[PDB]
Amino acid sequence: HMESADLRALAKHLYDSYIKSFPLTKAKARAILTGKTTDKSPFVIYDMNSLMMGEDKIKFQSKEVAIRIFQGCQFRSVEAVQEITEYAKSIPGFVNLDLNDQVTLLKYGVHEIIYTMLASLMNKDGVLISEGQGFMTREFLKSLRKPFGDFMEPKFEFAVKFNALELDDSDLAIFIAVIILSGDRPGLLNVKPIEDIQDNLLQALELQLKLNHPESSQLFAKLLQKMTDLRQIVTEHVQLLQVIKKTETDMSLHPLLQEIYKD
Amino acid sequence: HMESADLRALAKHLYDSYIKSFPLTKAKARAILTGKTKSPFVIYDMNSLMMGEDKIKFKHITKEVAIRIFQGCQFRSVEAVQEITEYAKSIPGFVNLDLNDQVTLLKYGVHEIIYTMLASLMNKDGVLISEGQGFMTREFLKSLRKPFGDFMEPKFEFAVKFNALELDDSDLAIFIAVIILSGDRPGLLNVKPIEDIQDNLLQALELQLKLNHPESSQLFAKLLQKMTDLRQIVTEHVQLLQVIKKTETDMSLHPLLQEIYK
Ligand SMILES: O=C(O)c1ccc(-c2nn(C(=O)c3c(Cl)cccc3C(F)(F)F)c3ccc(Cl)cc23)c(OCc2ccccc2)c1
Ligand SMILES: O=C(O)c1ccc(-c2nn(C(=O)c3c(Cl)cccc3C(F)(F)F)c3ccc(Cl)cc23)c(OCc2ccccc2)c1
Repeated sequence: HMESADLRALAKHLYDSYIKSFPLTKAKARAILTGKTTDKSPFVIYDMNSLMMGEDKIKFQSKEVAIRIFQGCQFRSVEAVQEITEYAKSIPGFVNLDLNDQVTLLKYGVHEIIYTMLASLMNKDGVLISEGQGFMTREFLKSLRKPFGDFMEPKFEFAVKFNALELDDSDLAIFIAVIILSGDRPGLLNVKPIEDIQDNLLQALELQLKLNHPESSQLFAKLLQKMTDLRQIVTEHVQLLQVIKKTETDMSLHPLLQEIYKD
Repeated sequence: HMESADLRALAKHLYDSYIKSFPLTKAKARAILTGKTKSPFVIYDMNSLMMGEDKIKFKHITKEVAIRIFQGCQFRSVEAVQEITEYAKSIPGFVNLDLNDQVTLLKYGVHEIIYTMLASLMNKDGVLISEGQGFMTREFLKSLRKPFGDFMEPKFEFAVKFNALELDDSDLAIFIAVIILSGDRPGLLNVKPIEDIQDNLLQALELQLKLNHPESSQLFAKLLQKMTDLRQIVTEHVQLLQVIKKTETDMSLHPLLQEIYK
C-alpha cells in the first residue's frame, strides 16, 4: 500500500518516460486520424497502385506485395520491442530485478504491449504507418492472399474493442507497465519482487483511471479483463506466425523476434 | 452508481443463495481436507477404488478404471450445471434478462464456474467426492493411463494456484456471479443489461474483498486476472476432450446417456 501522492508521482514518472520512449503517441495518432488539419494528412494506401505511389511519396522490393507488407510489420515490431525495452528500464525496480527475469518479462510481455499500442494507431478503417505519414486500409490488409490476409485482421478486431475504452496515453503508460511486471510469466526465478512492483503499478493504475475517467464505471476491472484477452490473442498470433513461417520461404524473421518466439 | 449499503445487501443476498444452492461449501470442504471436522473414505489405488464403490457406491462410478473415473467426472459436472443454473436465478436481474441470453450465459459460463468451484474441493494431495464422504488422491488420478492421467492433473495445478488467494464462500458467491454475467459470450442479444449487472457485481466484489481481506493487496485485481486463466484453461480442456473422443473407442455409452452428457 502506497500513499496517493506517491501513486500520482509514479503515474507522472511513467507518462514522462512513455513520451520519451515511444515516437508516435496516441494523442498524435488521433490528431492525424481525425484530420481537420492540412499539415498532418497521411497518404492513404488502399490498393496496389496507391502502395506504389506511397513508396515514392512517403518514403521514410523484388518480392510479392503480401511479403513486402509482412516485412514492414515485422520491421516495425522489432523497433517496437526496442522502444518497449527502453521504456521498461525506466519502470522503478525493473533493472534491479534478476537479469534472467528481466529477459523473461520482456520476452512474454512485448507482444501483448505491441497489440495494445498498435490499437492507438488504428480505427475501424485502417492503421497509421511510417510514423503517421501513411494510412493503410483494413480492407487492403484483409485482401492479401494465402494466410497473410487473415493474419492482419485480428489486430483490427482487438483494436476496435480496446479503443472503445477510450484510454489516453497517461493511462496507457501505467497499463503497459502492469503488463511487463507480470509475475506469472513461465520460468521466472523471483516472483515476489515482481509482484511487489506490479501491486504498486496496479494501485497507480486504479487511481489514475478513477481521476482521469471518473464517469467510466469499473474501467479498472474492464481494463484488467482486456489484459485477459491479450494472452489468448497473442497465442493465436504466434500459432499463425509459425504456420506461415513453414509455408513461406521468402519470409525472414529478425533474430530479435526469432529469439522471442522460441518457447 | 451504487451505495455501500446496497453492495453489502447484494453480497449477503448472494452468499445466502450460494449456501442454499451448493451441497458442499468451501468452509465445510476445508474442515474435511485439514482433518478438523468421520474420516472420508480414501481412494488411493485400484483396490481402494473397488472397496469405495462397493461400500459407499459412489453414484458417479457405479470397463476400464480410467474411463470409469473419467465418466464419473462428467456425471458430477452435469449435476453441477443444474446447481449453477439454480444459483444464477438468484442473481438480481438475471431472470429478467431475455430468455435466450440466460441460456447463452449459462452455456458458456458453467465450465469456468465448475473449474472455480472444483478448487474449493481440492488441495495439493487430492479431491473430495460424493459430498465429502470420499477423498480421491491426486497421485492416483495423475497415474491413470493414456490421456486420462494428463486430463486430471491440470485441474489440480489450477486449483492449487487459485486456492493461494484464500477466498472464502462469501467471496466466491460474488465471483461466480461475476463470471456468469459476462457480456462477451458469443450470440448475446442484449449485452447492455448483462454488463450493467456485472458492473454492480464487480462493485460488490471489490468492496467485499477490501472488507473481508483488508491486508490482501490488490486481491481484486489478482482475482480478475484469475478469470484470465479460466478462459484459456477451459479452451485447453475442450481441446483435451476432443482428443479423447477421437482416440478412445471404449468411451461409448447408451445413446440416451450420450445425449445427457452432450
Ligand atoms: O508502429 C507500431 O508500433 C506497430 C506495431 C506493430 C505493427 C504490426 N505488427 N504486426 C505483426 O504481425 C506482429 C505483431 Cl502485432 C507483433 C509481433 C510481431 C509481428 C510480426 F512480426 F509478425 F509482424 C502487424 C500485423 C498487422 C498490422 Cl495492421 C500491423 C502489425 C505495426 O505495423 C505497421 C505496419 C502496417 C502495415 C504495413 C507495414 C507496417 C506497427
Ligand atoms: O463436486 C463438484 O463440484 C465437482 C465439480 C467438478 C468435478 C470435475 N469435473 N471434471 C471435469 O473434467 C470437468 C470440468 Cl473440471 C469442468 C466441466 C466439465 C468437466 C467434465 F464434464 F468433463 F467432467 C474433473 C476432472 C478431474 C477431477 Cl479430479 C474432478 C473433476 C468434480 O469431480 C468429482 C470427481 C473426481 C474424481 C472422480 C470422479 C468425480 C466434482
